[PDB]
Amino acid sequence: SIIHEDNEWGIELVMSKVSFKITLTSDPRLPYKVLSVPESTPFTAVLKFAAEEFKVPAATSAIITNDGIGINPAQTAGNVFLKHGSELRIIP
Repeated sequence: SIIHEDNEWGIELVMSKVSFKITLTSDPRLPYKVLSVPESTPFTAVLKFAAEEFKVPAATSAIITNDGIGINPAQTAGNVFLKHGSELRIIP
């Protein structure tokens, strides 16, 4: 959120990241993916990226906590990390 007046060259600030370990619990191997995500990333995009990694449809998948708590995807990844930590499940 620092305003750069004249950035003609297109320099970008790389944002702080949060990491999630996401397990596909419908597969008996319990495969997991660890995603490193810029903090402001909408959680909808994390769901999409995870679903693509597991080759399941994003439209019919949801991410929940390891305690079974639903996660409103209309939130930033940073806020999801602060509230729920890193250990998440992807499910139908």
